[PDB]
Amino acid sequence: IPAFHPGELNVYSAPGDVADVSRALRLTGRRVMLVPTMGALHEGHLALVRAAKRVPGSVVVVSIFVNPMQFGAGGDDDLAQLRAEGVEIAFTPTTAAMYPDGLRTTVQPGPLAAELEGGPRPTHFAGVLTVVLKLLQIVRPDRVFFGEKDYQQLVLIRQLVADFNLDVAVVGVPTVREADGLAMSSRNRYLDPAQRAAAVALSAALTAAAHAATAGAQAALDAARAVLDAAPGVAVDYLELRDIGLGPMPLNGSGRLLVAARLGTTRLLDNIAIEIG
Amino acid sequence: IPAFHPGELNVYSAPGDVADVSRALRLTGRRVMLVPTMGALHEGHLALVRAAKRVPGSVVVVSIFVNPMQFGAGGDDDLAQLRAEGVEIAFTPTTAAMYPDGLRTTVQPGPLAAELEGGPRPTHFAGVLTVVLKLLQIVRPDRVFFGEKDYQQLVLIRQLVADFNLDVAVVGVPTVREADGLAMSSRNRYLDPAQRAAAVALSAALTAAAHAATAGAQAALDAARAVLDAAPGVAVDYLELRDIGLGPMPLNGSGRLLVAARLGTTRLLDNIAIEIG
Ligand SMILES: Nc1ncnc2c1ncn2[C@@H]1O[C@H](COP(=O)(O)O)[C@@H](O)[C@H]1O
Ligand SMILES: Nc1ncnc2c1ncn2[C@@H]1O[C@H](COP(=O)(O)O)[C@@H](O)[C@H]1O
Repeated sequence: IPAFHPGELNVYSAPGDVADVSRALRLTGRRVMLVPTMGALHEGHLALVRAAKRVPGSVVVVSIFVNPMQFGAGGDDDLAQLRAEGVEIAFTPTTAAMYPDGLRTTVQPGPLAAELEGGPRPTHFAGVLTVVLKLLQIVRPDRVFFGEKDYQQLVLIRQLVADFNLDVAVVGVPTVREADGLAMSSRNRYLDPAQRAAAVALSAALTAAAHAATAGAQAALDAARAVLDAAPGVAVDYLELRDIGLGPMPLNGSGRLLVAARLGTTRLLDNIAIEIG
Repeated sequence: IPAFHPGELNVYSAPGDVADVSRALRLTGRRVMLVPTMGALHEGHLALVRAAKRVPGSVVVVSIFVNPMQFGAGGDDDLAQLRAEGVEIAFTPTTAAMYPDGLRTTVQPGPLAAELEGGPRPTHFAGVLTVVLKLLQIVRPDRVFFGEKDYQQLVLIRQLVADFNLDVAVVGVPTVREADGLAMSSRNRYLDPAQRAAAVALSAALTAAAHAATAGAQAALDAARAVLDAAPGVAVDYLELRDIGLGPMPLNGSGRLLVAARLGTTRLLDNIAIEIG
């Protein structure tokens, strides 16, 4: 078994090393928490880590991995940040370690993967679910944390876990926002100051919608569309109101409003809870 | 937690019930063994059960489930037999319990699934791997047992376990045969006495090949083909020599010879280890 130093950051890149350390720790009664990321960490990621850390005695495992793009699809102080959060395990595998036999067996999501973010990127969620399934098997966490920021991803992870009978609790963590409401994202770094200012329209549109919703679903959608239309440098890709599981919105109930929009070349996403009437 | 009576047969049909009992038993140090079947049990299945039982203190879980056919694909004393073998858990889920949300997330095998048995049934191994992945997650066995009888299936399960980082040992169990060499199978029950007699040709052809192989790969294939051609009521679907992982056979080394053949309407399979020269 590789060395593990409790109460310090321990970095592993081989799946077998994390699997052995995780198994040994879980046997002592320390619950293991998994927080999957693509690195370039910010306060949105740190909220997931802090939620994992709230679990007494937990070993928090944060993975950093950028899954390769499949055919036809286009597209640092991380460890220091994790250490300062009291994360004990960082898992940083190479592509070759994750895929030693290439892309062979994979996960095929259900049809929700072709909707919304799957429209522009029809293979994206197959990659996500394949990687998350692997991380779950390597780490064997008690709980795994995903942000509401990627709501469709979170819903699909719930489907993965239900459909494959996975014995992990999926924990969704609320979106972390800047003071003006802009959802935090590493992509925000691509925005120039004017685009950053204009980008507040996404959260402004969704929050306006969530309040407009006392007057019903159409009022909510129309309020959001009006705010986005008022922002000249924001080009909307989609703005959709769905039920909480991303099926069709019901006449009366809880739903989710999702937007994707481009500021110049940068595509941003946001979503919010909606209660109808 | 559902009742569990040690040293007796316990039957569960709900995934959650087996998952809770398995988790509780594993915590006591009893290792859990999983033997997946489609019921209609015979001595070939019992060999898998006996191999599982050899593991001291093991709880043997035998699942009985017939996975539904996907679109475009065509096609009792089981519990008493398991009880007499000292099996403590039989898991007998309905289709609805296995697929409460229908066929949604599934496993997509690698390209070996389209070869050999996947030729006639291109969706068959996706169903197999999906079901086995679910059974593995429900039961969380230390080891899972598959017969060499279904060699391509066994190879694909090894791929599933490697590619998804599954923390289970896959145990292949040698094929159980009748006294004359016919590989045991529930399908043998479909054969009339004359067809049963003729069916010995499959094992005769493979065993002849395994001995002919001192003279090389072509000699081995030709010996097998000659035996099959000598049996007038046996129609060969395929006869292929491959490496042990079912890639192309190497010039010198270990391989596997696989045959599929029809006697009237009944399709039978057999395979054997081959050592080249
Ligand atoms: N602003 C945010 N608030 C909450 N979660 C976030 C935020 N940004 C990213 N995440 C979550 O962090 C995880 C890793 O994101 P990524 O590194 O973008 O794969 C995913 O579960 C995201 O949904
Ligand atoms: N004659 C046999 N010898 C060894 N294993 C067998 C035999 N017949 C069936 N099996 C194994 O029993 C398991 C269940 O088979 P089935 O019930 O046909 O799905 C599979 O792993 C088969 O490969």
